[PDB]
Amino acid sequence: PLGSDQYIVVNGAPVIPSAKVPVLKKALTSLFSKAGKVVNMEFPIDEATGKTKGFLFVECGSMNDAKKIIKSFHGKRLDLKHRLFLYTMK
Repeated sequence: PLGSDQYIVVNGAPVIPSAKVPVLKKALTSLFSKAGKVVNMEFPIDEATGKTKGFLFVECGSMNDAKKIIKSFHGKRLDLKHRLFLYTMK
């Protein structure tokens, strides 16, 4: 019912306003889905500025799904200014 080690932390992700999260979320999900199974993605928001904190959390539904995403996306360039870094959230 409940899984373990399926949560992963992502760093180096675009810091954008809240209204632009839906688009980015769908884009990142489509990307990560290529390598692993994605269940839910969260974009923590900074109350002070109304923008994302730059990092996010990804629930993959299973352990090996989270590890295949980390292995495939860690240290990769999302774009010019952004380079993603992933690791399992203990």
